Amino acid sequence: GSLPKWNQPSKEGKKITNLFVNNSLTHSKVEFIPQEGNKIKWYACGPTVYDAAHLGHARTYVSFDIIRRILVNYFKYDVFMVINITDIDDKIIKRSVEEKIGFTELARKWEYEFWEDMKSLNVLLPTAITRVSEYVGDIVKYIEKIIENKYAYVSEEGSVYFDIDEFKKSEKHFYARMEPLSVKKKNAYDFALWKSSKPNEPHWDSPWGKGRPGWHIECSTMASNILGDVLDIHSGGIDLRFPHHDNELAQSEAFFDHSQWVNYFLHSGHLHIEGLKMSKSLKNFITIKNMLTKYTSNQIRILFLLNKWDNFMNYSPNGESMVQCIEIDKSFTNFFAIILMKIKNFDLNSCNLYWSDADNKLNLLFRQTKNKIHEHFLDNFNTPDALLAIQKLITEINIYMDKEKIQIGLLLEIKHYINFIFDTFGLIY
Amino acid sequence: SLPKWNQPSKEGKKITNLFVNNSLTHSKVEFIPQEGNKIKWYACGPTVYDAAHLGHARTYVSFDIIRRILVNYFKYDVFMVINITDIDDKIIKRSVEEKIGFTELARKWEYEFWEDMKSLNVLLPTAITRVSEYVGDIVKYIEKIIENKYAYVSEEGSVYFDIDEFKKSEKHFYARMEPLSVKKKKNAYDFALWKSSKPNEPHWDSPWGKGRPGWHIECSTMASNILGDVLDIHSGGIDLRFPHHDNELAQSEAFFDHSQWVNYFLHSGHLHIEGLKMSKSLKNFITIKNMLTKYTSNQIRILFLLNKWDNFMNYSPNGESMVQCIEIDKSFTNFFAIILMKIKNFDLNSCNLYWSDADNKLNLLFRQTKNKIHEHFLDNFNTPDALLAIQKLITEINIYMDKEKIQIGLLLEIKHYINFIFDTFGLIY
Ligand SMILES: Nc1ncnc2c1ncn2[C@@H]1O[C@H](COP(=O)(O)O)[C@@H](O)[C@H]1O
Ligand SMILES: Nc1ncnc2c1ncn2[C@@H]1O[C@H](COP(=O)(O)O)[C@@H](O)[C@H]1O
Ligand SMILES: Nc1ncnc2c1ncn2[C@@H]1O[C@H](COP(=O)(O)O)[C@@H](O)[C@H]1O
Ligand SMILES: Nc1ncnc2c1ncn2[C@@H]1O[C@H](COP(=O)(O)O)[C@@H](O)[C@H]1O
Ligand code: NA
Ligand code: NA
Ligand code: NA
Ligand code: NA
Ligand SMILES: [Zn+2]
Ligand SMILES: [Zn+2]
Repeated sequence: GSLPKWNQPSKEGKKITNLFVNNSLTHSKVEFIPQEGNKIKWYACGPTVYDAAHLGHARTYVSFDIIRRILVNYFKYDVFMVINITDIDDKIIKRSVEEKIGFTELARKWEYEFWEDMKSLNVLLPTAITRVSEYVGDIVKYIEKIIENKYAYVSEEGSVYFDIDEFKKSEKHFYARMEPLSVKKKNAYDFALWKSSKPNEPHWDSPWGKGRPGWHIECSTMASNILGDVLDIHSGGIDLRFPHHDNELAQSEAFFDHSQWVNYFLHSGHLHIEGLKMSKSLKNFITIKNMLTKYTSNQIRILFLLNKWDNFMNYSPNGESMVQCIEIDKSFTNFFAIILMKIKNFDLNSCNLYWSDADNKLNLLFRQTKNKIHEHFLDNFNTPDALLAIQKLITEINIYMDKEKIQIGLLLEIKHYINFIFDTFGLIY
Repeated sequence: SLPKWNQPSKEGKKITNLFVNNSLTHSKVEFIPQEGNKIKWYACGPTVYDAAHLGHARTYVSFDIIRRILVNYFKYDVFMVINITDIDDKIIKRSVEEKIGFTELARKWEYEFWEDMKSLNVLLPTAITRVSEYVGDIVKYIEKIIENKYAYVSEEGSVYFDIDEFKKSEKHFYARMEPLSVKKKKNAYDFALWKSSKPNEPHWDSPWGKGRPGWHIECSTMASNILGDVLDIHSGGIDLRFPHHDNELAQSEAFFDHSQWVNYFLHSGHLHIEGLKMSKSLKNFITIKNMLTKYTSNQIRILFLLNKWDNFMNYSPNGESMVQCIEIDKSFTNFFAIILMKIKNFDLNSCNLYWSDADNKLNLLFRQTKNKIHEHFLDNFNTPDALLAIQKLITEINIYMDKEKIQIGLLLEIKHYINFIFDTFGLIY
């Protein structure tokens, strides 16, 4: 009553790592527990494809790429991931009349460039990609069910609106679970599931007349169709928490008439530039492509590894923030050059392989580093401290390789572990 | 009257529910680390006087696979030691026949052993311990056993392990793994810790006179020095279970005066050829180098993956056993070829990405395969059935790639998972 409740999944029969994640449904770090076995069903909101993507977009998709690699490569969860493409939107329609190429052709062009930018940043494609334009029929059926459950109504003009008041009345439903204080139509807060088509706009048939999906209904529809009635993880940037994500929860609860569609809602922090969110509207943005003419994938990923994913970060342009990233990337490149040369030039015939006190001290540091990094990853994917641990280990390996007689097997094993963590970070050396 | 075994406590340990065939219990028992997720592992190494053969490959490749499963798949932290017996009666005899120094012979065949391991994609251990570099430590180890009253000195300057005295202690049992395999000596079963050397043999100083280590003492000494008083895993071929490994247990228990030096003792089965152990003494052997002039590393590793590590296996020469290995290797090569090209040439601009029933069916089989393979690895490293599970999945992916419009992201994830399992098997495509 008056405050939304959250049900932690039961631990019996689940993979239990003791990972804690910052859950927006609880506004707290809570233990992450799969709904089933070691499986993670994960939906992440995708871009609206009418122009080039920028560094703020990169921060969200790279940060969740890192989290996905930690979940899969490091913890060995089984991740089934869906990302949508909003290729029907007011912005796409308006941009297409300006550009005088079909709306489909414009949306497809900027979707293609989005995925090329993701590939350039070594971001893994999701399991499924759901374009609104390929799901309109399913969206209509989804809305039909919400109406049948009495949680939406049809206006005279042919639009369909979600009935917030009817939804709240139900004891099993709470509206705006994540931002309770942020809250033709019955009430102003009602939001469109189906918009009657304006003249000259692209449109689709429905029982209520020609129209387009509303802003939020595609994500509930697509995630529900592929992933079902319980998502382990839903993600997006913090600006989407309300109204978009809270409205997705209400739509999906209305469709299934249950109380918890998402177990863990994860929200990345914004990249700021000169104190403000990097934003197309503010014209303060740097495109991913322009960033990539000056900096590499590794350097950009290090920029993001240095900042906790769920906190905001400041980007100082003109290379100021990238100085440290370039230095770190260079130290990793040089570390690999040196250790590979030491391994290559090692001669078993002329060496002595006695396990010395220096060998033992490096090994002790090595195993300790593994446990420190494990605790950092369990602590809500703390990559800044994990990256620091790798840097400290590399500093000691460099000292060891310069003076001590080297244990070839130990150096190889350390290199393989650092390779393993770098694969988890998405770095390529 | 029968040896007891203490299962490690589960509190605070990484618990995977892995079961392993433990020679100390003659049964499959749950594997539990002594500390956290750490595995201290000693494996007996070669005697370096001649070339390694396919039977040696079977043992070192099988335990390489187990190590990759433990590390890459389950994420245990393995600290592994392998010794090199570069002082031995066989080395001395061979070196006089060929008229070269004992060290020059041993370094040559140690070098060829590691080259053969690398050719088979076998990972080097953390530490490599040569007897010739540990003689001083062996002397100190023997001094302690004498001080604990479990060894005696003969008039000629040899030191023998005192089986009768060791057994008398209520905390010690002699021959824990093969209880039934049991003039100057007190009892015939007593075995040398230090052998008085003939003036023409290589020898080292000691409190008891010039001599050489006995046959078993080097392994207790080296493992105890580097890994300590409790090993999680000790491994070797089944012929070493007695007397060599049972004697290591007695020596190490006598040194530490405790009851369990090794928690899990793993013994690989022998590779036979025409019904008999592949053996230098029988002159029925195939060198690893000769095998690699006929078959690839992948094909040889598939041969071993097809046979449970702890069971004996028959090798039929003249290509008979390798027919199936070549076919499997060919099917993996052709699968990777197609999936890599389909991923590389996929065009996001022109495709349709609707998640169809065929996509869903392949995804269901994919996740199911992950669970089957997990159960096989937990079942005492059952690679034959995991390999079969991969083959079955590949057959369905090949059908999907031929007919259905392809989900690029699903194919990428399948490719990455199969790569992950092939990394765990040590296959390279
Ligand atoms: N790497 C993995 N692959 C597939 N299933 C897993 C994995 N790790 C844990 N599980 C599942 O997690 C549940 C409990 O994990 P555990 O108690 O660690 O065996 C079982 O249903 C297992 O099948
Ligand atoms: N400046 C930014 N920093 C971090 N994430 C952002 C930024 N701008 C947009 N995003 C996220 O990028 C994703 C796509 O943004 P949009 O295309 O605006 O829907 C959403 O999850 C947004 O929250
Ligand atoms: N991947 C890993 N890396 C380092 N330590 C681990 C790992 N998995 C489990 N552990 C350790 O195992 C003990 C208990 O495991 P758990 O209960 O799974 O956290 C703790 O001391 C953990 O640090
Ligand atoms: N035919 C064989 N099959 C499997 N393992 C063997 C075979 N011959 C020797 N080994 C193992 O290879 C390792 C080194 O053997 P050796 O070089 O004979 O001391 C030991 O663990 C032996 O048990
Ligand atoms: Na309510
Ligand atoms: Na908002
Ligand atoms: Na006894
Ligand atoms: Na034996
Ligand atoms: Zn969305
Ligand atoms: Zn040994």
